[PDB]
Amino acid sequence: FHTVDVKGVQTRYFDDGQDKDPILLIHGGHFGFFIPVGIESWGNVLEDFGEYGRVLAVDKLGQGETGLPLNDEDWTVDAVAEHVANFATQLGLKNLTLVGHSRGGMTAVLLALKYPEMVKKLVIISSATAAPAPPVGMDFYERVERTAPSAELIRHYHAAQAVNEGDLPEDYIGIATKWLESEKQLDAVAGYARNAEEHWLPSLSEGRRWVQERLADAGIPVPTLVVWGVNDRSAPVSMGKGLFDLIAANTLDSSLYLINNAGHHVFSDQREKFNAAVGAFISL
Amino acid sequence: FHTVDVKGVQTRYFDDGQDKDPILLIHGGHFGFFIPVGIESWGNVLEDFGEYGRVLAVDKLGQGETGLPLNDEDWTVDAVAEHVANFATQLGLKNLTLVGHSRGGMTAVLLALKYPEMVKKLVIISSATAAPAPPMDFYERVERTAPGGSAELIRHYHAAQAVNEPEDYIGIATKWLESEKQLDAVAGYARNAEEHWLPSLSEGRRWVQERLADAGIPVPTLVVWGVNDRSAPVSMGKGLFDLIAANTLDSSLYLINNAGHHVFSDQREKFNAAVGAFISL
Repeated sequence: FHTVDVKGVQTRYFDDGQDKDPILLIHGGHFGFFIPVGIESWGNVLEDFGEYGRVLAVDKLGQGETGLPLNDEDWTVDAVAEHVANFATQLGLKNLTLVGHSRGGMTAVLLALKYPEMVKKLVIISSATAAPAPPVGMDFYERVERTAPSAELIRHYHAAQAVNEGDLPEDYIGIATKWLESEKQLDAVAGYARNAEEHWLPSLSEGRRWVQERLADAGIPVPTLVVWGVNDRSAPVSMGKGLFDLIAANTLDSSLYLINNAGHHVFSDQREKFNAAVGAFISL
Repeated sequence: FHTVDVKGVQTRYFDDGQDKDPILLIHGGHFGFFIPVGIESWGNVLEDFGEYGRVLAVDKLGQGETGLPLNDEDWTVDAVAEHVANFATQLGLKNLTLVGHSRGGMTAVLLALKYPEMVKKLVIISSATAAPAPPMDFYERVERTAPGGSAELIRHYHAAQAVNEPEDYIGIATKWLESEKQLDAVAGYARNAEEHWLPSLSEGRRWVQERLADAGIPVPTLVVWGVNDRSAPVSMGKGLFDLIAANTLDSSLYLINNAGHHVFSDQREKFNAAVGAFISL
């Protein structure tokens, strides 16, 4: 991988680096989250999407191997999105296809809404931040954290959310274990404990309100695909269908793809289907 | 463009014809429907799918230029599906990708459930027949609010259906609308609907649902729907996909926004991209 200084934040990323239009992958999780998330969490997609463009993937602010925010005020969704935007600008990325999984999706949306000039296409995978609440379901992550005996924790989480499950390669287990036991993770947990109530959570609620407000106005200004696994255990499909209902309201160029026998990690559960559909979408 | 006899029935079909695995397109509507439907209604699809395989298409029983059912007891859904099946047997199609639209979808589904050995995979487009029952009738309303005719009827119908914007189809449908076969078909429907065809719909639906709740569809399935379908609401599509997903692991749903009942016409590029992707798996 590579490292670049983004506004004083040391930032790790992956680059193809083919002579094609860029595809930017934005992973899930958040700074201080009990499961460490990074570029390697994309597993095979890093390689596979090489068929459809110049793949890049960045560790988000305070995750993977990129440094934590330099300000308490930067423990916000806007600061994460801004970090990704500044990152893309530093590399001179132009005809960008944004691909966002889970919270990354949120990040992705926020970019597509705020910087249309930079974005050509938007792909949203299992992002429930702006999604309408289910009728009744939603304590998945608390349960997963509770039922864990740490490599064991990572293995356990993966097994917990998988539907067409496979076992994680030992290399990824090693990398993520290193993340989980790193000083930066400890600092990230302390930082979340310090800045959650004052900065992160309110920015989350306001982010949801503003996104939904935009979807009910002019909608997303770029072509948008929503991908969801039918058997998602942490982000129920109902939320995906509701989200897409919110999106189709004023975004004419939008689509919804639901894959059966797939969990929160759709790309991991139904690799071939995912690659085919999303690749076809990116390719037009 | 081609003609062949099927069980004593003059049947017209289209062939690509390439050295590729077959793709059988099944159009919608039914015999005696006030709007005549045929192969031409597939428009660009007929050519566009030449990339994903050997495209074949066929006018269903008592539609297009194919003949009417031989007896009145053959005005059933099963008769239509069996007609297409015997057509396939006579042509000997193996590794077959079935693509059905509207009522055609229903046909395809039956073919997928009765003859899995023949079918490689299934695509269902805007077929509400096997869908869960929803909570004035659209087509009756369209016919009621139409002017004469008959070009104005076809244009009124397509206007009533279109959301986001084939010449061959318009011309030929105008010609069919004033043909004798269409008259005979309307009379035949008027005669055999209440006794045969509608019960055939009820039973067909019941058996298909019951089959989905058992072992599900035996082949990989894609459901395609237009969000702004006037004739068959998206809720029916999502319901049908629920029923399918219950026991069909390899199943998928694709919802295209800014698209109505004729999805392939309203959003050609997206449709071709997704369905083509599915077929190339």
